[PDB]
Amino acid sequence: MIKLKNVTKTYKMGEEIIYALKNVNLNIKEGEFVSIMGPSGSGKSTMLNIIGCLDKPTEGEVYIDNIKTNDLDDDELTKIRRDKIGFVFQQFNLIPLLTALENVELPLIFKYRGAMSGEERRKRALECLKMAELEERFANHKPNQLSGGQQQRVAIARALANNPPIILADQPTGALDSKTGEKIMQLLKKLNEEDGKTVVVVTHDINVARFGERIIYLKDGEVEREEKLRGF
Amino acid sequence: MIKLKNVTKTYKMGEEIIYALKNVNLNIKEGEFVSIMGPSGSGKSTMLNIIGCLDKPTEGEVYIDNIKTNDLDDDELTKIRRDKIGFVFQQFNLIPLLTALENVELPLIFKYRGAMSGEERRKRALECLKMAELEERFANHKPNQLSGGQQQRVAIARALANNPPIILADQPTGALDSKTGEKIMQLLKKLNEEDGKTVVVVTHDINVARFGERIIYLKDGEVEREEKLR
Ligand SMILES: Nc1ncnc2c1ncn2[C@@H]1O[C@H](COP(=O)(O)OP(=O)(O)OP(=O)(O)O)[C@@H](O)[C@H]1O
Ligand SMILES: Nc1ncnc2c1ncn2[C@@H]1O[C@H](COP(=O)(O)OP(=O)(O)OP(=O)(O)O)[C@@H](O)[C@H]1O
Ligand code: NA
Ligand code: NA
Repeated sequence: MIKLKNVTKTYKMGEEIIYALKNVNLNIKEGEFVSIMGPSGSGKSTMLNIIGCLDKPTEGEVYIDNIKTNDLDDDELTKIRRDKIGFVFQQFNLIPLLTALENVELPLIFKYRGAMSGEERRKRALECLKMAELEERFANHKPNQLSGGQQQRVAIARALANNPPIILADQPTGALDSKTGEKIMQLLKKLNEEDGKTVVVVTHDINVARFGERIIYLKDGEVEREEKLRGF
Repeated sequence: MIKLKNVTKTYKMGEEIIYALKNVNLNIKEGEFVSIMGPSGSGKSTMLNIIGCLDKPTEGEVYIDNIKTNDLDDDELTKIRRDKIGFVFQQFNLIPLLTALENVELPLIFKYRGAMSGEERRKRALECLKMAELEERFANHKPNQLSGGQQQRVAIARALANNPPIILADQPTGALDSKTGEKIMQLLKKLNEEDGKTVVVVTHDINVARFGERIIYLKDGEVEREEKLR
């Protein structure tokens, strides 16, 4: 479902060439729940961004659902992202002037081909907010009228909106108390197991990582090692 | 050192009233290390913002270093924040066009004690980035050229810059791996014990909270309970 083939991501800082990722190889099967851990700065978000078609590798190849994405243009990558990917940003990236509900309705409307009635919109968006454990009374608040954890739940609800087959979550529980985070992880488990969604979670929380069937550890831009939490 | 007296913070949403904090009472002594925990939305940041003079209570009173902040004008409040408090934001709030180093230096330029030379300012700023465990090689990166955890460390270094007596950290380890977070907590322990700094940390991580002398738990805008540790 997701394949990174000899992926390198570099940045040129002055006269020095920096490696965010260096020759990484990764294959994630359809319906797999994979966790990604590693030191601050090890390359986790760069990896998730590349998998999410939000960034292109400097070298190497990327395949999402068998399609080589690394040579597609801006327009084309957008269609793939919208159809196949639900992305939970670490920084949330909510639109300031839209309410929590409107923020969730965005990717629903961008993906959906026809004309969706306001009633199906509100309804579906609400389902997403409920799955993301955010109380209905907060649906009307703008991002700046919400707490960090409430904002994180809006970010999670938005990733679910387009019912994408792939869910990429960058530290989805970072701003949540352990009880709320646990419900979020149970949601991801349910979508993965019952719905066959491919789930990839970047996290600094071992308890969160343990919901995966594999934990990939990065170190200095490279896959240092892997952990199989299931037999093979 | 910090006192919240019957503090309420309300928001008017339409015709509805929302109590971010409702009649909270809090007394933090000088040199105390206190942790604040509670469910998402319980009122932790509102509390820290009020203590940090970044927001005013709707009702109740606030005292910092024995000074009542309630009716101080904006310049008086800016003055208190600058001398008394080092604030680590949850969202970081770094200036996009300034490098990591420049972001840390900014507070030094507007510290109304005396006047630091350009060399002294830079040197103090590097010391702060080092205490915050950020490698020297990242000092020239702008916020957008840094990872989430690297940005968090710049935010922490900036809070340390004016060597304030009070440090307010809003989930200071949220974007850090446990190893780096542990060093940050060891730094706060060091500044608290060796330097007598008053430290208040809001966190969702119990391991982080356990560095405090006590842990204050919020629930629905109210202090639910307190738990002494040592
Ligand atoms: N401008 C506002 N208008 C309305 N409600 C607000 C506003 N700012 C904050 N709130 C509300 O006050 C309470 C929240 O915030 P605080 O920001 O104090 O939460 P926290 O306790 O810090 O939680 P989190 O762990 O989710 O960051 C929330 O329930 C939130 O919805
Ligand atoms: N635009 C950029 N220019 C230069 N270096 C960059 C840029 N974006 C990211 N990096 C670097 O690539 C590596 C980082 O990021 P990533 O953002 O992939 O880290 P992470 O592994 O997700 O870490 P964190 O836990 O801190 O979030 C870091 O060392 C970082 O400084
Ligand atoms: Na990151
Ligand atoms: Na908060």
